[PDB]
Amino acid sequence: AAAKGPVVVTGAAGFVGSWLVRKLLRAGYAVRATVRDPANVGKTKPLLDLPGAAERLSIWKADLTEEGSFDDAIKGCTGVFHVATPMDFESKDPENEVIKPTVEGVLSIMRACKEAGTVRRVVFTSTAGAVNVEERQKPVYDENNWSDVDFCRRVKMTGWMYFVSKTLADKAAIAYAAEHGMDLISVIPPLVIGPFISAGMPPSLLTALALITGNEPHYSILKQVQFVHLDDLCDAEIFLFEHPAAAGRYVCSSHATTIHGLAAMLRERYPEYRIPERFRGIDDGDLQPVHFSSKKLLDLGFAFKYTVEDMYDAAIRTCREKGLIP
Ligand SMILES: NC(=O)c1ccc[n+]([C@@H]2O[C@H](COP(=O)([O-])OP(=O)(O)OC[C@H]3O[C@@H](n4cnc5c(N)ncnc54)[C@H](OP(=O)(O)O)[C@@H]3O)[C@@H](O)[C@H]2O)c1
Ligand SMILES: O=C1c2c(O)cc(O)cc2O[C@H](c2ccc(O)c(O)c2)[C@H]1O
Repeated sequence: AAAKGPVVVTGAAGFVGSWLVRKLLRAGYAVRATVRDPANVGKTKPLLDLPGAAERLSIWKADLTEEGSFDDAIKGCTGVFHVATPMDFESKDPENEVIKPTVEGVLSIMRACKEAGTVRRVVFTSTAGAVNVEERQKPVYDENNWSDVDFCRRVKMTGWMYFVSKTLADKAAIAYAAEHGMDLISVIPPLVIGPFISAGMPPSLLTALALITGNEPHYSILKQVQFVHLDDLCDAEIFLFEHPAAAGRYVCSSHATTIHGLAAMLRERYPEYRIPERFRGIDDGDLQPVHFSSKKLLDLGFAFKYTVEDMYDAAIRTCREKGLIP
């Protein structure tokens, strides 16, 4: 058969984007992978080495801060997977340097998609930080819950600008799509764990593996955390792109637990690494999982393939090669 319609993946050199490019290639797609510097071979080479990239992968230069930088890559495509997002959070002007750029970059992508005229559906990768960041945590969250931007700007917890960046970018994309009759899917992943192709530790694996290492500043994140295997997320993003009935936001979380429960699992399953018994900055006593419901996606027929055990087994190995002690 022929390639299943040219699709674009923004941020293809990244943790999520590189794997989605892989999975889209395996699924029979012609993939137009976007990067800020097609010349940085350290970042681009792992993509070109992917199975099937020689025939159906092409690399394009684009930057969310440069208007029109994406028009060429999008022209003639049937779909666009927006995965790139500004990841700088050591800013002194978070607003004009992280927030507005994130919101203006997604809207420019949406504008490019509408003007291309060939795109049938846009898949925006959101984050759980656009759902459950509020003063009083609920026991269950789904695609109808939205983070409280005002509360984020008020208390300015660690990582506040990213949550607000992504929550506004999510709302912006949805509004633009509704105003212009565009078909937009919004996929909400929690902390993503899985293999990686870069030679640098993905940030989400720093958090996921903070209990084996000693990354105590990451303990607060694991307090009440949800996970998804990177492979399941990328599969779900392809599933949602191909299902004609999909529409709107989708939660893509397959596991919810607490720091205590995770430490328990790692103790029993990895006697080799020493797991702390008391975690700095947590202490206290009663923590109950906060669940992210994926019922909308599962109802459409999607099924998760991997367990949290599968996630760490794969994260360990790809890091045991380099980046972590054995
Ligand atoms: N990993 C998780 O746990 C998780 C959970 C929920 C949602 N997400 C979302 O998944 C998506 C991918 O994130 P990630 O985990 O894979 O982190 P990542 O590896 O840092 O990927 C981010 C990508 O965005 C690109 N990027 C940054 N600024 C850009 C710009 N101005 N123009 C074009 N590209 C730019 C980066 O390319 P450069 O190499 O050139 O900087 C980078 O490849 C994000 O939208 C994230 O919010 C991730
Ligand atoms: O994007 C996300 C993210 C990320 O990209 C990088 C990183 O290092 C940690 C992260 O954690 C976020 C998160 C997970 C579970 C939640 O309950 C929540 O509110 C937020 C996640 O959404």
